[PDB]
Amino acid sequence: GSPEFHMDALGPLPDGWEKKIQSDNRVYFVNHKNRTTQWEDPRTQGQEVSLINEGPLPPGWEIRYTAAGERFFVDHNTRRTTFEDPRP
Repeated sequence: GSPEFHMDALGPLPDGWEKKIQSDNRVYFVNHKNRTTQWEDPRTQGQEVSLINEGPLPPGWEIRYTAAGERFFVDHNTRRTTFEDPRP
C-alpha cells in the first residue's frame, strides 16, 4: 500500500531549497533559509562557484532522467541535454 506521493521526496525541500519545474524544463528554486531564487538549478547565481566547490553534478546543470532510468546532463547556456560534458 505505497502512497502515490513522497516517491522521490528527497529532492524537493531537502533542507532549505525548494524546486519547482516549469514546462520549459527550467526548475525554479527557493531557498527559505537564506532567501534566494535560482533558475534551472542554483549555480550560485552569477558567481557560479558554491555548487562548483564540491559539485561534480549541480553547477547550475540538471540531471535529466529518462524513464529507463538514465540520467543525462542539461545546461541552460546552450539549452543542451547530453550524456556527460561538464564534469565526470
